[PDB]
Amino acid sequence: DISTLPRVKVDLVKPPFVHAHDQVAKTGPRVVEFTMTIEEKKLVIDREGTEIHAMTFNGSVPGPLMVVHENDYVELRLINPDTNTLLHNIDFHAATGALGGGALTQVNPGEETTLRFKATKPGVFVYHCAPEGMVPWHVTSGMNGAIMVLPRDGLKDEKGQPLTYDKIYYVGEQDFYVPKDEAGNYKKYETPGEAYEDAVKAMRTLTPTHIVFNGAVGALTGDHALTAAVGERVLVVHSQANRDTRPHLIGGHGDYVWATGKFRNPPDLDQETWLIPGGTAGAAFYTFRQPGVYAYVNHNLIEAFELGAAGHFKVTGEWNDDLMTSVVKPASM
Amino acid sequence: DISTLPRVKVDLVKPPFVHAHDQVAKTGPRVVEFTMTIEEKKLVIDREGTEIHAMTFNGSVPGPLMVVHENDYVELRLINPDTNTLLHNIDFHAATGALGGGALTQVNPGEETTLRFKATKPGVFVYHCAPEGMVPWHVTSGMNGAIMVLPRDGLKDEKGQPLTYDKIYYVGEQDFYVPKDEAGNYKKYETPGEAYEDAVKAMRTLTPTHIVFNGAVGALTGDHALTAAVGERVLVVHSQANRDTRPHLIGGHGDYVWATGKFRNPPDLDQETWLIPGGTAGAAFYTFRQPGVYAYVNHNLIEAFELGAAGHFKVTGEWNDDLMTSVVKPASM
Amino acid sequence: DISTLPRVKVDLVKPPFVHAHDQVAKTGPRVVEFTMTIEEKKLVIDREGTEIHAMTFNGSVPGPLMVVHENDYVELRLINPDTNTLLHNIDFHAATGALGGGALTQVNPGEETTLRFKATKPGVFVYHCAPEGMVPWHVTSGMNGAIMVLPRDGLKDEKGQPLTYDKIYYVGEQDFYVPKDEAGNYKKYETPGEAYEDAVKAMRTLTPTHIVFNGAVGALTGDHALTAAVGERVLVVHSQANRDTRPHLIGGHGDYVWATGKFRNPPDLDQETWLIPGGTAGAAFYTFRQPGVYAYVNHNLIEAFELGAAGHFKVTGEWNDDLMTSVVKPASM
Ligand SMILES: O=N[O-]
Ligand SMILES: O=N[O-]
Ligand SMILES: O=N[O-]
Ligand SMILES: [Cu+2]
Ligand SMILES: [Cu+2]
Ligand SMILES: [Cu+2]
Ligand SMILES: [Cu+2]
Ligand SMILES: [Cu+2]
Ligand SMILES: [Cu+2]
Repeated sequence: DISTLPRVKVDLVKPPFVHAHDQVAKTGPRVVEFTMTIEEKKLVIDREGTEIHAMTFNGSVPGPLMVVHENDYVELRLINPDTNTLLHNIDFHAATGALGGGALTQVNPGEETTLRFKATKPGVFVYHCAPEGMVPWHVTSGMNGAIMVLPRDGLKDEKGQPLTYDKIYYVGEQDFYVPKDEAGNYKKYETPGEAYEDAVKAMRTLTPTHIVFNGAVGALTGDHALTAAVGERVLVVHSQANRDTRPHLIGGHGDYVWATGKFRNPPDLDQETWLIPGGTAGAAFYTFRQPGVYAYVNHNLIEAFELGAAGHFKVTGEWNDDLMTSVVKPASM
Repeated sequence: DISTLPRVKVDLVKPPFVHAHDQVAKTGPRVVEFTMTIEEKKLVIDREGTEIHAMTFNGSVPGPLMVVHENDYVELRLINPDTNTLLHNIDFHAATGALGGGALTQVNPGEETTLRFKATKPGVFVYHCAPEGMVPWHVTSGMNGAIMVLPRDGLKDEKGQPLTYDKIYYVGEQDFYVPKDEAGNYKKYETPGEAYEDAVKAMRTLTPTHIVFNGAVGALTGDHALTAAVGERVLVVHSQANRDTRPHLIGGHGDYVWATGKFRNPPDLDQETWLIPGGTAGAAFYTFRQPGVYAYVNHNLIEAFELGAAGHFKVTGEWNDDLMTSVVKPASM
Repeated sequence: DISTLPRVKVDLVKPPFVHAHDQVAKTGPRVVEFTMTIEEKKLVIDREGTEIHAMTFNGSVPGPLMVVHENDYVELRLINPDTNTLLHNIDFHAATGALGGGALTQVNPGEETTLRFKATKPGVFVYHCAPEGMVPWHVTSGMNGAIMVLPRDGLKDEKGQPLTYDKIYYVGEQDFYVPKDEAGNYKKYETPGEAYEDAVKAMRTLTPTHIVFNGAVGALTGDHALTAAVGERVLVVHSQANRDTRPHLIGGHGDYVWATGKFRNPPDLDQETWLIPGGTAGAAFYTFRQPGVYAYVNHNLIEAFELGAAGHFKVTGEWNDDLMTSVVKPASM
């Protein structure tokens, strides 16, 4: 009986950060309430100042990561303010029935709705907008995120021993298809409704103009690099709602990887690079052994270094020469 | 001694349906005879009335699914009527030797041949035409199907307990590369021999013009949606002879997935989306928990909703509110 | 203490061959010294005589395969002669820290350097050049190879029983992006520095002009096909530094496949085709059961047969009719 369950309200954080949660559940099954407000906005996505009309959950690309446990109930209230122009909805890959909630959540601007579903399967999953006849348009404009459904006893390794992470980050990778003039210059629009027909043409090439982490080229660099220390255990959640990607930590590994993101499966060990199919969320666990700068990339290196799919980790701590050392520094021969 | 074995003749059905078979073998090893007749024909592949010259096994795209057990012998008689214009053959990914049968099955129009091979490895596999110097041309014109080699004791889960399916469907996904005029209009040809040189140019872009299930855009919709009921266990066999795909059931999951299609491996559990490499057949097992319409798609959503890679399931039965419910229907805010 | 360890010098061979090594280590942990000399050169990559400026490790595409055991130390001396024009470096996916060695190995022409790292994780891994701001350029010009880190007790099957291979081959697959004139003709340059800006434009289409094994179209054919005999156990190491590939042996299988190349994981069994993500090395083990010609391909068949990703195996020995036979040879109907 659902009225007898505990309720908890969770206030969501902006990616790549993740809202507070427990790995091992310290309570029984709850009804966990979240609220998201849809926000259509102008977004500057590269260093040349290219501008798209983004469709966002809670004003970010990607949408924020929601974290529950297995057999909790998720109760999302979804708000479309009348300052938006389009009909929107939500489809949870984590849910069972009604096109993932899509059929039940259709909100015109100035409407709201509340959905409940039981999270019956543990793993990281994609959520995304999916209105009838305009699904790729909304998803490739940034209207996607993820949800993590932890097992009630947390994560385990390929042996079934606990794996406890010290930090967790969420990396949403997004393929944009910006329309181009005859000479290849990026076009600009005043309304998202304006862009539509050119967007369909652009998408149909299957060749994105940009692929970025956290909504912009260099969004996870320098000032905004991800931080860790040597000896910390980090979980990186990574989603792609529409296209395949192949993550890789430069100077590191995926010690434990769930490449298709479902925790009832044993992880893959010692991965250099892993494939996350389009429409999936995955997770990699790593213990940092060395300090310094790392690059985290999609390892189609054209997609990384030309199109924008690259971020940084800056890691404090002691250097270990047994692992690696320069015997002879670069010198005249 | 092969003359002492039982023979059985099987008459094949048109996809997405599958010919009658036993999951658990009720006989010892058999020689199972099938016949296929090749058919070059005109095919209308989208709602605008675009026409290709298809090269088919038994008049369908995809070719029909053949079902045997491990260590049965497959004896295929292959017929190329003199109403066709090209040389054809067959390559079974399930077989060992002679380029999968390709080297032994080269038939000019008005020829026939019979091949036998032992099915030594259990799984779903691709078969396809592969004549010398024209292989992608024949495969991307629709000349591919699959064969399922069941273990003699049927399917098992990640624990080795029986998995029994109630229904089974075969979804062949096909990338077409239709040649285009200077303005991007789809060209038309009278003979397949006419199309050849433009086809090579089209294929070389690596960008398909269409990606469809069962030979046409919307072939598995409305009138022709796949059916099931709540509580039935359904096996979906899905092949792609030439290009990667990433299936996903909208509103559902792959409870048990063999993404690369080989049953001696344990399945992957609780998959939202899975990757089937080009040149492979895979299989997903699902128990429907809710009634209603589901969409089954390639989850590059551009490929699904713009290019044609989408089908429907319509599922009869009782709704379960514990799994999902609308708390507040979309309403004025 | 590292000064007390044995040293061994290994002289590397040109792919697809692999330098002598032991599967089971007959010594304790060693410091294994290799030397590579970088070589920028002109390369003819197809039968039309298209010419690129290749950037190579030791004069080949791919670079040679290095073979060590787990917890050996790799000590590479890297030489950039002053007959080259670019700055280069090396990034080992097998190593931990300093962007895989990249940060420590930056050598201008006429410089050298020596790197040591401990190989702490068993598997096949990619190595490649990765200088700041020009990474895809160097990698797609051919500046990549692989290293195999065997477990000290060699390979095991999904049960943990020994797997011993009789032969081993290394197949490096390379995507080239040759720049094209307005009419689609392949341009030619005198210096690699000349090509740069057109290369960036070419790469950004994400559509390679060629995809080849061992540096050229038909490099592993006829004269240069890979050899084996019926009953031999062959290990095929296959890498792609930048783009996904889907290997497949025509007429055969991957009896045991590590598709992401890491040996602490159990292999996948009976694979028809497997996915190697871009930025990864994988390995397939097969026992040949039949003699004759086999084709080994990327099973996007356009990529194989139009763009160059196809090689041959020619296999001596006795034919087994129980596995496959022609009952009726192609004949008039
Ligand atoms: O080794 N990273 O490109
Ligand atoms: O959740 N399906 O696109
Ligand atoms: O069956 N090989 O294309
Ligand atoms: Cu939307
Ligand atoms: Cu989806
Ligand atoms: Cu054919
Ligand atoms: Cu094939
Ligand atoms: Cu270089
Ligand atoms: Cu790399």
